Amino acid sequence: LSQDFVEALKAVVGSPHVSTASAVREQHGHDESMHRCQPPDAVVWPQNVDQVSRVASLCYNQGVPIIPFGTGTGVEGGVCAVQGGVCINLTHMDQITELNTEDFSVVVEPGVTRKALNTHLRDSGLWFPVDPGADASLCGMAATGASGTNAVRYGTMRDNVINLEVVLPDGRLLHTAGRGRHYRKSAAGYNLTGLFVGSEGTLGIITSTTLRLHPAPEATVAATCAFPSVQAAVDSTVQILQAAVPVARIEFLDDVMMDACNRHSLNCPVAPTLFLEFHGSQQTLAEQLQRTEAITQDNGGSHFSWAAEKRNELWAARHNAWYAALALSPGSKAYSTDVCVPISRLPEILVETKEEIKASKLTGAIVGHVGDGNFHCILLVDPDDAEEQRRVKAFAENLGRRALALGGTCTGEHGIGLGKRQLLQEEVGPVGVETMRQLKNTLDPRGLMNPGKVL
Ligand SMILES: Cc1cc2nc3c(=O)[nH]c(=O)nc-3n(C[C@H](O)[C@H](O)[C@H](O)COP(=O)(O)OP(=O)(O)OC[C@H]3O[C@@H](n4cnc5c(N)ncnc54)[C@H](O)[C@@H]3O)c2cc1C
Ligand SMILES: CC(C)C(=O)C(=O)O
Ligand SMILES: [Mn+2]
Repeated sequence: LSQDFVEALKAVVGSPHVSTASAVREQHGHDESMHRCQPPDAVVWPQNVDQVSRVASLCYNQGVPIIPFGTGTGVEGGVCAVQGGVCINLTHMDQITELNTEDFSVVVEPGVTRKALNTHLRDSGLWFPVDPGADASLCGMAATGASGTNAVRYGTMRDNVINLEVVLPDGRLLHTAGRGRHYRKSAAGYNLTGLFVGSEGTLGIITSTTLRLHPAPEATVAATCAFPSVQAAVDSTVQILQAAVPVARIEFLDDVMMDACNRHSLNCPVAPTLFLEFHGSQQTLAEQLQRTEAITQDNGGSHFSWAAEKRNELWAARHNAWYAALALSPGSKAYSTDVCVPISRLPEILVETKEEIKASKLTGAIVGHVGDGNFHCILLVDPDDAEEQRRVKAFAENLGRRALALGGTCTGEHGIGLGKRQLLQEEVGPVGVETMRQLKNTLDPRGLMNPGKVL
């Protein structure tokens, strides 16, 4: 970047909020994935939406790529500056506004995390349910289309994003559903909000998200259930879903994952395990518990090991499964798969994935949101063993392709980033790809909005 351009950036956001220092750029050139760090040419922290617009306009008209950056917890290299450019760290815009408890809605800026929002909402009787394991920006969660353990009951970001404020690549300000609007449903025009959820910073910069809030559950009960086999745990999961038990959380861990979590946090039996949580009244909980225990017993599940103090450490361990897996081989990095299949095909593909991990030399732990037909294989890689990273690539792709063969998707929540671009082309085919590209081209004609990602 030229010095004239850097001074132009400083004129918008202020000297302290522009950095070309190598260390600062390197810290903003990677996320939590194994994708190689690719430092931006500068990092910029805009202080308000007017500054975001003016930084975007400056970059766009100068031919400088723009990389939106939230909390950097992505796992597909979304923030990697594969063509250099300006990294826009959005987290100094950190205010919660328009809290409408009577309407179950709130507006958050990119610096607001889920933990910050729910702390703000303590004693309101309301909460925000979508719970990635990481302390992630809620606008980043909108950008990636995130879900979490609670999604099986309370929905994904796509279900819970009501409106988005977006700075388009050339600086124009769009409110996808209209400025200040919030409602339960609409047929007015084309739904622009859903286009920008899961766009990963390639269609514009999300500067606020309007979120659906939910009432806190009347009562909660959590438990773990150990099984003799992966087959038994996943069969139980499918049968719980087909019996329409409204479980709040149903999380799978294989024996490797359970052992890793034990060592990193817990003392559960080392076995394929379900972490379960139920919401309702006492009578409603007792009914759900009886029907769920009946199904798990049919498949050899243990009596439920019951679990606020215990409950929080249970889900804290689950939320840290990524780091528990990494701790199995200190110094390694990791790649997560994220396929999601029709639920009736979930037993085949998890059992097959377990057998393929056993039969390979790779270290993999299995965990995830099986209530959605979704799961993660966390594959460890030595950053210096290029042959191991080739085998982890080949394994991840082969699993992705098996998911596509079963009518599923290559990613349930993490997104495409740099890692799944070929799988996406296979998933939606030539007309799907061209349509997606035409949408990208109308919003970002010069191709400067986070280039090299998704498409
Ligand atoms: C331990 C751990 C557990 C995780 N668990 C989950 C999980 O359960 N579910 C899940 O879905 N993900 C999970 N993730 C992945 C990650 O937390 C989510 O993808 C999260 O939504 C990323 O948000 P971020 O702001 O940190 O993203 P970043 O890494 O900052 O960015 C991600 C992508 O979105 C773009 N982007 C970010 N902010 C904006 C914005 N405001 N406007 C436009 N584009 C933007 C970036 O350019 C990039 O392409 C986990 C990650 C870790 C490390
Ligand atoms: C494995 C990580 C990336 C995750 O998404 C989760 O904890 O569910
Ligand atoms: Mn997940």
